[PDB]
Amino acid sequence: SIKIECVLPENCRCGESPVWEEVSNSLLFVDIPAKKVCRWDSFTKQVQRVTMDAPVSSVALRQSGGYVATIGTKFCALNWKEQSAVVLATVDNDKKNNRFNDGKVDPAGRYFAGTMAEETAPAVLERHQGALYSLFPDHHVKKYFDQVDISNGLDWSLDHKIFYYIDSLSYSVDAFDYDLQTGQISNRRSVYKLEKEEQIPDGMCIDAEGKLWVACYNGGRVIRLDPVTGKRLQTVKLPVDKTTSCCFGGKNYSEMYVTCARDGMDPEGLLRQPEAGGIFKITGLGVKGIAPYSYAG
Amino acid sequence: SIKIECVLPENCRCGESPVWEEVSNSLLFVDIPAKKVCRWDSFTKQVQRVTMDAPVSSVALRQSGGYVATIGTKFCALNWKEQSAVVLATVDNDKKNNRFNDGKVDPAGRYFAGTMAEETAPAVLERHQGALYSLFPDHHVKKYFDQVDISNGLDWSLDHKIFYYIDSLSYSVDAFDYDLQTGQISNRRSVYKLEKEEQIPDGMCIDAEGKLWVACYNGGRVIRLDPVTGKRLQTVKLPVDKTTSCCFGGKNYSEMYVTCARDGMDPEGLLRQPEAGGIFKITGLGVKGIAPYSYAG
Ligand SMILES: [Ca+2]
Ligand SMILES: [Ca+2]
Repeated sequence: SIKIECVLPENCRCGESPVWEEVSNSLLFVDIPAKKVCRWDSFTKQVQRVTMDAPVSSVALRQSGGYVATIGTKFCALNWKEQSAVVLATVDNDKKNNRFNDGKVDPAGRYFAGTMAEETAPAVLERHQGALYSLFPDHHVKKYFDQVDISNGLDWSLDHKIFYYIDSLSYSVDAFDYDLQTGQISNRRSVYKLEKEEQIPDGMCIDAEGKLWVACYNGGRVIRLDPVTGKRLQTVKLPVDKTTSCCFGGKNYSEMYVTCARDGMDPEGLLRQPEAGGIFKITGLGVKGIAPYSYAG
Repeated sequence: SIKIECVLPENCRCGESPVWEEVSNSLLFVDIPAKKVCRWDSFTKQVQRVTMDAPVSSVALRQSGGYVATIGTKFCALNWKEQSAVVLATVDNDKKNNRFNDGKVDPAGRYFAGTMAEETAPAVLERHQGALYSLFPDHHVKKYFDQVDISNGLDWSLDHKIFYYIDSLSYSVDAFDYDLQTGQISNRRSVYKLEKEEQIPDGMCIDAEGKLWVACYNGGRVIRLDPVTGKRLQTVKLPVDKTTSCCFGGKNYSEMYVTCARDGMDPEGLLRQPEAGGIFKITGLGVKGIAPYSYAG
């Protein structure tokens, strides 16, 4: 009764950062090395595309209007209709081949995003070169920690007391105590270690029951995790191997949207997986998610 | 089957640089932060140790008599007999806290050794402060490259046309084309990426079939690698996690000796592995190694 369909065969090089915009019933997402932000209207089925001058690794809603995005190593505000971005802040000013990777807005409107060294591939990048940052509403940037290999999926518990975080090459989903008032995190611990067949943990979202959904890059699946009991609750396999991230959207957040990547596939894979890089929608899971937060600056 | 024996429960802070001295049937090794160069007589089972005035990170045979060693950031001649060091050359004169790490003599009698920033935890240190050097027979020094994190295992193919090399924080074994006659290296490429469970690649030696054995720090193992296919051929697990290096020794190089470290172990861990820091001997691998080369200067 679980239905998986490709709703948009966008053939992304590396589709990422799905975000649901409930005021327009649209899905935003990026295609990182194509430098591309996309917005798909789920009612008209139309997609709009904008291309930036550097890799675009995440996008988020901005409450005052437009969007925010991580472009290269810069936090930026985007005016969609003017096709214009303004730089809010720049990070990793000493590295000279880094980029932002995954990012998401916290329950107080702060845009968290982490970095990584750029890659010729998974493990193939300079190691431990990233850091986790957050852009506060007053446009100050906080640096939380470094030594990150690949900053990836992240989300917050429903009572806004825990921050969940993936550094991919740790193969671990971690938790921190989190203070909603100051944005401060502490007491890092692992909540879940992936199995071999689950491959590399990539993007992540929480659901309305407090469970975590993690996209498994090269594992062709999302997994549902109980961060309190530490147990995997479910596996949902997709028709593509390079599953990168996931969010809930649609009617009452009852649908899951999954991004994936076409880069790195050989001909043979591409036959077999002709919708690689598409946007997939999973219905019938019997769980709902929650709305995303919007940047407050 | 293989057989593993702790032949010397030496409890080294950080045992390293194992070298077999067949002319005395002894294993040479260092304990880096204890500042000691050690000889273990495999017949009487007794150990000699000489204390230097700075961390001693590698030792090698010197054809003309005695040993050469890397002490702090100095290449030194060691008169065993007087327990005196003569500086042959120094490197990293500009650095706030570097030391040599692993070193080994090449097939023409040149002393290769590289550096790193000193640690404050494993493996945690100022990034990219090291370089790979070689000490030539007339005591001049060649600098091959910098931006090294932790210079660390190395060896040469049996046809003397390839040099293999680990910078630990690359989690990779690299190969270079190597010219016996000039000591020059070129065309760097990775030949093997460690898997997550293999942790940090540390020391490395070649066997008589041209395959590489790599000690996996915190992985409690040595792995056998095929540098031509990139395939891992074998895993041998040890009773301790902090395996640091390995060499062949014993009669016709038919036994493997493995060093390890006690530093950074929890009281806990020690308790689970009381021989941490010991010297282990592995028999039954079914392949032999080759003799160490001797410094020609
Ligand atoms: Ca990702
Ligand atoms: Ca070492």
